Amino acid sequence: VIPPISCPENEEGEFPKNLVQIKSNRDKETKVFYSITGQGADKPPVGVFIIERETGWLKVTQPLDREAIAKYILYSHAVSSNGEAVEDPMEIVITVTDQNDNRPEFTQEVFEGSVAEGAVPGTSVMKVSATDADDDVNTYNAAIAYTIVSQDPELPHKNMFTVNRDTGVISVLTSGLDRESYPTYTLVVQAADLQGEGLSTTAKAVITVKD
Ligand SMILES: [Ca+2]
Ligand SMILES: [Ca+2]
Ligand SMILES: [Ca+2]
Repeated sequence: VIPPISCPENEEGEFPKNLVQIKSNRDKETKVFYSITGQGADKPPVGVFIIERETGWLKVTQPLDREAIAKYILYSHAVSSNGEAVEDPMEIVITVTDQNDNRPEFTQEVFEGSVAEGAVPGTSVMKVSATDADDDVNTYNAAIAYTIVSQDPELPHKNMFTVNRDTGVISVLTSGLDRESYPTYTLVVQAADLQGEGLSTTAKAVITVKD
């Protein structure tokens, strides 16, 4: 039974690239011919994986996209030159491993929040949310750090609010909210993957100051 096969997505270089060479010990008696079935082989996405029919080299023909298909299940077939299957179809599983090629994206372009002017600092005001298509499970490619890029107006302070790096909850950072003077704030919030270090997106948090 065939070992787990793994192919990083977004691969460059010359294609196709060998993945694994499948064999039949059922093939010294007979010349075996290999083929594969499954999505990625004969079924959409067709042609992503091929197998050299005389050698049993399974190859990937193009760069993969983990966010499109992370796991391929293919079946190899070993057929005699005489036209008889010499073995049961062998399942072949190809895991596509993640690259950090999706930038975080906010679920909204503009989040709306409201805070009472007298809200004590540390008061949660609102939440911004971002998603990342990359591999939350096995990488930090989907690990999103939220930040506030800017606040307008910068009054009374540059930093009326703060955002929880992890949760995107925005809180009153300081006192001084004054609905009469500054009815509203526009925060530009950033979501960066790799835990803030990676790829970035921005969104607006419009925060209305209430009585
Ligand atoms: Ca991708
Ligand atoms: Ca990816
Ligand atoms: Ca990412």
